[PDB]
Amino acid sequence: TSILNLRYESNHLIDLSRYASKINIGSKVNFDPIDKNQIQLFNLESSKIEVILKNAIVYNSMYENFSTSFWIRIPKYFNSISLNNEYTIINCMENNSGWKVSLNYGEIIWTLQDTQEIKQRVVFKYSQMINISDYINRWIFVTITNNRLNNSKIYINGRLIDQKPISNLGNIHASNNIMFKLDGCRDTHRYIWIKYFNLFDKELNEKEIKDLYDNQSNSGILKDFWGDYLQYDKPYYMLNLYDPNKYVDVNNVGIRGYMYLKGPRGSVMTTNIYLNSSLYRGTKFIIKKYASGNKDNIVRNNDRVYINVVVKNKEYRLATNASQAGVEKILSALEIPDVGNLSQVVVMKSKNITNKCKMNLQDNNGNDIGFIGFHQFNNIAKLVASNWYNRQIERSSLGCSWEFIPVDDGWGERPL
Repeated sequence: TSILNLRYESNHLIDLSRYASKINIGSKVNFDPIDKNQIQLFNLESSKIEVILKNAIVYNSMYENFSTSFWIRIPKYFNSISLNNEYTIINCMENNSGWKVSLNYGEIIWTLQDTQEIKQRVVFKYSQMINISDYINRWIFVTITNNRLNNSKIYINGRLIDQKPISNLGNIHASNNIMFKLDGCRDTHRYIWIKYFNLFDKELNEKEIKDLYDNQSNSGILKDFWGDYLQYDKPYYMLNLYDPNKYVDVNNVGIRGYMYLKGPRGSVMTTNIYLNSSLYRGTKFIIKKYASGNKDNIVRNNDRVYINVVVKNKEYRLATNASQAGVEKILSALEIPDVGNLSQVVVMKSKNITNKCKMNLQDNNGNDIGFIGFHQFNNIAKLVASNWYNRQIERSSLGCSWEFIPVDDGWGERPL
């Protein structure tokens, strides 16, 4: 229903809409090999994508409503040179009329301007002085709607963020093309990841925006902390949403030892720019395939897997003896050769509807032992598998919600 539906098809970035508007790709544009719909634009003249709109959809009106949506992953701002430096990323301004998307330290901006030098801006602001952010360097769904009779609105992940009146604006005559390119950015190392760009010839309503968000989420695939597809054979630092201030560690290797959540997570910072919780802490987890019939390494919603834990640059197996006394089965890191008949098969979950990563442990008969979470024993938060979690969800809907964090250049932290 969109008038512009930019998607990487066969082996080309094209417009799937009935208009099939022309796309020109610069020589320095990078496409994520795992999913070429994810596009990286650098702060280079050559890193750009230009869309030549069909004449029928070029915006030139005082009354027609329109909306745009796309996902974006913005690297954390590292230098003061980024303070007070708004730079355009998506431009559809002809002379001095039209619309554009721009960024600045801690914000995403939408700007509209008519042919009479009258303009309005709607802004989404996010902090870099926060323990754990839902926005910094993570895939965010942006939706901007425009009703010529009243206001322009910006939504983030389906929720209304800001709205401003635009009824005072007259005729808006946008450009014949849309330029995706970093313009006016003084940070030479700056870049952005963007995907699923769409243009709509109407003001989308809350329901439509919500459905759009859910559909483009690819809910059948698990995602890492940054929002990318969760993968097999990839080391990840663990984060438990119930207590974000702790990280995973191992008391000792073996069935007589155990995995647990440990103390203060570090802190990372750059004076007056950012102050966040350290994300590269604790023993890393590596997800291993249970069945090898599927060649790709993407972890999907009901995949059975094994969880390997890295301790002193050596891999061990997450497992437990379900024969233990109580409901809460304390988890241990086992020598892979000696796992024996211990319960170790994990069913990954990304939705039941969507939810953060969940791991449901099962015994070798395929019977549920419980979602992996943690429980306090002698003042220590030990990792456990517990059917209590499953039951609690079985009745309405946590200590069993996890985030898998891989090292990413958009975060900047130095591991080890």
